[PDB]
Amino acid sequence: KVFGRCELAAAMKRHGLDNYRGYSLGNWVCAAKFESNFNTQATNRNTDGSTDYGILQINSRWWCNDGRTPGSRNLCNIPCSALLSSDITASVNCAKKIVSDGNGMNAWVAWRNRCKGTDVQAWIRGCRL
Ligand SMILES: [Cl-]
Ligand code: NA
Repeated sequence: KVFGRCELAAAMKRHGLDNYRGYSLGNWVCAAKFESNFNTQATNRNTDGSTDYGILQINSRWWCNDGRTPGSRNLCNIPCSALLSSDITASVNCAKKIVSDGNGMNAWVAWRNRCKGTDVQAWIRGCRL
């Protein structure tokens, strides 16, 4: 599913992301934009052989099991395929564990490089939340 901006804001807000560990909804929408372009089916192979999955490009190195990341944990206790669903519960519940791990949203390289310190509220402008 390729989500609309405001649709994904609504979904993330309903799944408790809004101000989750102090991160405003627009931070999350900004991260999803540059990670996946709002596409739940996005996958990207990392040089190390891990893969990033779904709207927030959650990495098989740590967070989900894809059966082909040697030496990897599944800290979210899910198959990585669950992170490509139209329904973002699995992605959102895993992102909560991630952002609580103590680097906050720095865990998302695209959030650190492209969203951090920017007017992120522009990502939720004109959305009925
Ligand atoms: Cl933080
Ligand atoms: Na894994």
